[PDB]
Amino acid sequence: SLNFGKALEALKEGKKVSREGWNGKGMFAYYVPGGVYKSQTDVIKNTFGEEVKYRPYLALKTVDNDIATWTPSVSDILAEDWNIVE
Amino acid sequence: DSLNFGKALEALKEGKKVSREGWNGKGMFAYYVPGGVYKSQTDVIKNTFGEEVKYRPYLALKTVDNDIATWTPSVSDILAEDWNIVE
Amino acid sequence: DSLNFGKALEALKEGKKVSREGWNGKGMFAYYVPGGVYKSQTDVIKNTFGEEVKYRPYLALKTVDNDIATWTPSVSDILAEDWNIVE
Amino acid sequence: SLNFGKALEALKEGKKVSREGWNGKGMFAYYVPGGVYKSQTDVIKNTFGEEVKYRPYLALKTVDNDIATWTPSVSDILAEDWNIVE
Ligand SMILES: Nc1ncnc2c1ncn2[C@@H]1O[C@H](COP(=O)(O)OP(=O)(O)OC[C@H]2O[C@@H](n3cnc(C[C@H](N)C(=O)O)c3)[C@H](O)[C@@H]2O)[C@@H](O)[C@H]1O
Ligand SMILES: Nc1ncnc2c1ncn2[C@@H]1O[C@H](COP(=O)(O)OP(=O)(O)OC[C@H]2O[C@@H](n3cnc(C[C@H](N)C(=O)O)c3)[C@H](O)[C@@H]2O)[C@@H](O)[C@H]1O
Repeated sequence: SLNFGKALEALKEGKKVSREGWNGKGMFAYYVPGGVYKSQTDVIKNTFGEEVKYRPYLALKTVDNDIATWTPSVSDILAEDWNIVE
Repeated sequence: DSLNFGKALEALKEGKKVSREGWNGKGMFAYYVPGGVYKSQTDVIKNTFGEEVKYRPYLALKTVDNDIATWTPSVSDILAEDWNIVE
Repeated sequence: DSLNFGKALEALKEGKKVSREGWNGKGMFAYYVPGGVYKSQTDVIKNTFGEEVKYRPYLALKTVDNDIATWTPSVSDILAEDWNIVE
Repeated sequence: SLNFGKALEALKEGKKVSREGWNGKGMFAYYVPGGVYKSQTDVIKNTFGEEVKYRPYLALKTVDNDIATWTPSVSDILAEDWNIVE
């Protein structure tokens, strides 16, 4: 059972992680890289320019089996019950 | 326009851009992105997610660096009353 | 009561307890804590914060473990429409 | 300039940390331990019991010089521009 620092390194290397203390079961978080995509309308082209850079982010597979954008809570940050998920 | 977050949230859900006077970075705004469903790209993805992936709606921020971050309001964001709609 | 977060937020600011049907833990609720000002406890604290410390209002969660966590809504919390006032 | 994992260890040891990439200047975050306090009214005594345990948390000294409860953003989590603050 790892602290968040080790779970973070795991995330950045492409692994999945979860916490034993989470109330929902079978969930995991994972890293998604950033990228660039093309502005497709002049309305979007005006707001964001011709091509748009987006930052990397983290995602969570929820108990509903859909994907949420995810930010650890302070309890998640401070916990030492993280595990890498196969 | 000095809106509270409830009114900024209604604006977000209606597809408008919002920002706060009290943010330290300037020229930023947040906006809503709908959820959806994409087919799994690789067999390694299929082994974890199945054939399809449903993703929830989320919020995005156009940052001072003019790139796009995923965004969740801070507590100070949530409690503030200096929100405005951005054109 | 199937409130959106704007209505749950109004309730929080009025001093009520709120929770979500869609939370995984049960029997939890969030509530508002006002800001304030406390004198600095030690000289080491005074060297960093001065004589007084002003702290902002914040939100708290009574967890399944029945202890109190500081709390910030998730994006799913913010976008949900299954909020209720708790007695 | 550290990643968040090292900034987290610093926090847990009682140090102050900040990020070079923060828009506001002169800010820092720090760790606050948990504790117990007594329920003072029967209204509170009924809701939370006779004595209340509260978890540790993180705080931020903001540009307004007041203290906010603080959760790192995903950009904070993923950044590698953390520094310990004297
Ligand atoms: N549908 C969804 N969309 C977006 N994110 C979702 C999600 N479902 C789960 N997550 C995220 O996955 C992690 C653990 O999931 P889980 O513990 O099952 O969450 P829950 O029971 O529904 O929490 C009820 C309230 O307490 C917050 N919270 C603060 N720390 C915790 C962990 C643990 N309980 C503890 O106390 O240490 C919870 C939480 O955000 C919510 O407002 C956590 O990052 C959580 O945000
Ligand atoms: N009064 C206050 N109450 C409570 N927490 C406060 C606070 N003031 C600052 N903080 C916290 O201190 C950290 C850095 O402070 P700062 O960067 O100056 O925040 P800002 O410019 O006002 O952000 C405008 C929007 O973008 C979010 N955001 C996401 N990552 C970042 C960092 C950096 N910009 C990046 O993009 O990597 C910002 C941010 O939450 C807000 O919704 C950050 O954890 C932030 O939440």
